[PDB]
This record gives sequence, C-alpha cells and structure tokens, in this order.
Amino acid sequence: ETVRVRFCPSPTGTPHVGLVRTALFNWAYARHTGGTFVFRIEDTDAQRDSEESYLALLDALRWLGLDWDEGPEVGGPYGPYRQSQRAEIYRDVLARLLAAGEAYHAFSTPEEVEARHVAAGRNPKLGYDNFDRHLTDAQRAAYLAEGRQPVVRLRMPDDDLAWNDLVRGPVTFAAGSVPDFALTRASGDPLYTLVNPCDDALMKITHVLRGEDLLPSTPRQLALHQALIRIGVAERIPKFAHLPTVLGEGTKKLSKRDPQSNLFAHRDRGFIPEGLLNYLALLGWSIADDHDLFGLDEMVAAFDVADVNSSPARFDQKKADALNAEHIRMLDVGDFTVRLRDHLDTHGHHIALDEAAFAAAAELMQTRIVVLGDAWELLKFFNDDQYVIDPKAAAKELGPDGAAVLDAALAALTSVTDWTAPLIEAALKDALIEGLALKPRKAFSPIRVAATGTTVSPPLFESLELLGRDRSMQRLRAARQ
Repeated sequence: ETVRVRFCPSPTGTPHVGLVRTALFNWAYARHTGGTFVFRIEDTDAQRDSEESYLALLDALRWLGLDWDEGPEVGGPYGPYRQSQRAEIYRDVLARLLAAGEAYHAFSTPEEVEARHVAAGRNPKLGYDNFDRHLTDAQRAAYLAEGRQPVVRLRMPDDDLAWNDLVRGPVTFAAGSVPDFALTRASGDPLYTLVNPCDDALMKITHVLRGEDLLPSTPRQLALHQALIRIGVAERIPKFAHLPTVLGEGTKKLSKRDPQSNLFAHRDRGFIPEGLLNYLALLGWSIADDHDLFGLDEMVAAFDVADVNSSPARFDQKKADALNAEHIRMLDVGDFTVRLRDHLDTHGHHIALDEAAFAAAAELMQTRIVVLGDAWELLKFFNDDQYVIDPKAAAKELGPDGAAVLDAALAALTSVTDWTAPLIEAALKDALIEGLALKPRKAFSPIRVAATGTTVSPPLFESLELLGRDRSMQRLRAARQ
C-alpha cells in the first residue's frame, strides 16, 4: 500500500484483446488492493490514426466497465497524463541525470563501435561498447564543432542485473551483459527508454504489470529507476509483473490481422461486457480450481497478480462464446431485453414487434443465443420485409404431403378463439397428430416453414402467437402452393 498501477498504451489501431487483458489485470489489481489505476497516454510518437485510436481505447475501457482514477479527462495529482504534454519534464530529468554523471553524451557511429569490436577481436554483433564514457571535454567539444549530434546514454552499474518478477519469479542478467543504453535520439528527443521509467517514477507507480514481450527492457529501467532515486526524482523501485503472451491458433502470438484479437469484433457480434471481462480474466489466471464463471466484483475480491501463471494462454473462442452465453443467461430479463433491442436496432436490424411482443420474443432468445447478434436470424421472420421461404425448406416440407398438413392446420386454426400458444398448440396437435396420425416433428415442420420461412425457429407455438392470427393464417394459406 498504496498500490499504484498504470495502463499506458500507444494510440495505434483498435484495442486488441491482449492489450485489454493488461488493462483488466491492472484494474483488478488496483481495485483488489485498494489501489490507484493510472491511465497514461504514450503519444510521443504520434501517427495518423492516433486520435482514431485514442478514441477507440477509451471506448473499449468505458464499454467494459473499467474506469481510471487518474488520466485523461479526470486529471490527477501527477499530470499531465499525455506523454506529449510532458516534453519539459523529460528535458529537465535528462539535464539532471547528465549533471549527476548518471548519464553521458555519446558520439559514436555504429561503424566506429564495429571497428573497435573488430580491433578487439570481439564480434561486432555486440551492442554499444561504453567507449564514450571516457571522452575528454576536448573530444566532446571537438565533436560538436564537427556537427555530430550526440545521444544521451545511461551509465549502467557493473553488477548482476536482477529482479523478482511477480509472475516469473527471479530473472537475472549477467553483470556487464547489458550495454549503456540510449535515452534520446540524435534529434535530442527522449525515447521510451527514458519516458516510460521517468513517468513511472514520477507518477509513483509501485507495480508494473505488462506483456512479457517487454521483459528484456526491464534491467534498463531498473537501472534507470536506480539513477532516478540517486538524483532525487524518486525513492522506490517498482515491482515488475510480466503477463503471459496470448496465443493465436498456431503456437505463435495471436495476430492483429486475426479477427479474434480485435475487441470490437467480439462486441460487434454481441459479446456483452460481462462475458468478455470473464473471458479475458482467464487469459493467464483462474479464480478457483472448481469454476471459471464469475462476475467482475468476484474478480476484484479474488485477483492478485502473483497467482498469474507464466504459462502461455491460448485464446479459445468456444470457451469465450460459452462464457458469454452463461452471462447472457444470467441477466434479468428486463436488462437483457433492452440490450437485445439496442444491439439489433443500432445494427439496422430492428424487429417489428411492439414493446410487449418484443419482450416475449427476447425472453425466448435469452437461452438460445451465444451472442446478441444471433437474434437477427432467429427473429427476422417477424418482419414482413425480411420474410423469405428458404429454397430447401419449401422443397422438403411444402410438397405433396405438405398439402393435407397445411390444409388440416388451416382448418384447425380458424376456430381458435383466443389466439394464444396453448390453444394454437391444442388445435394443431388435435388436427395433425391425432387427426392425421403423424409424428409431431413431421406435423409441425411444414407449419414452421409456412410461418417462419425456415426449418429452424423459436418455439413454434409462441412464434405463431406473436405473429398474430392474421399473418399466421395469411402465411399458411400462401404456403400451400
């Protein structure tokens, strides 16, 4: 205590599920511990789609129910929260590192390092060789008079580089194996190698939780974090927590070009935020050994990032859909109906039932869909303008024996006093099973097609009710021929 974690993407492209898990895992850990969840935009390197992506990231976080405590809109005591608005801070902090002799200006060309390696017998493949450490003030001034644009490098300590990862356990880099690293470009502008730990340090981050594709960076940042305390910019080093990389369909990383990495594809299909949050949570974590179905409140009580496994998680759409279905099934019918109706509408797929008739239809669909979008195909027969008898269904059901069936059905239905599913059922059973003596599945099949256009449909008798006497009869009579 008090825990401060951070979600700090670059604004490029739609938020991917791997990145959103990181978001989720920090939000849960903050919320678990009584801590603070900091939202920092890493937009020093602005690309064209950057506002498109910024807007996309906040929408992801706001759809899924993940507020931030400090960041965009809300502010905080440690701002600004856009890296692009902190250029002054980096330059100052670079000034102090330099003055302290924690960092130094380097002038070496890669050809010059290469030749030194060559001269040494060493392989050039090795990185920077720390040469520029010992430059004379004469050598420095000379370079500047030549027009050489130095970059700023951090002086690494000379001992073993290690930390105890919260997920991976102890990780060690050999002493002297990681070269003094660039903090700026030739232009003078700070790199991620400076801005990331500088901001973590200054925003007082206590725990870093991030994809393990960043792991290598960590001994540089610990080295930087250590200088920052010496210079008085910080007083603590954060703990690191490297989260398992999410796998695709081959044992490679889940691709950005692969549709299932895209958060909004899931949303577009009709994932509800509850289903996707439960899923994403299981990407490197279990809540218990006896179950994997939980809401967000149960997640927050239970989540500690030390139980995250270093074993790679594979994305399982079947598992995802399965969780979404149970979450759909878990909503109270009022909430679900308003979610179903809005999904459909805002997709141009408005079902032409009134508020009460739709409510009935939605109650039938709650247990028959894996996603919200599944409804369109099940329900669109309620729309006169979407009605189409499917070629296969009319060929199989609406032939020779279809005639007596539709004839008998039409006969039975015309005397149904109150048009209600029980009485429709009671009439249709008496005329078709009892009367014509066929198996229910063969008695009701062509009736299904006449009313719905297809061979798979919501409960048939409820469907006939919602459709009204008039349209049922109308559809059945036209179906004969």
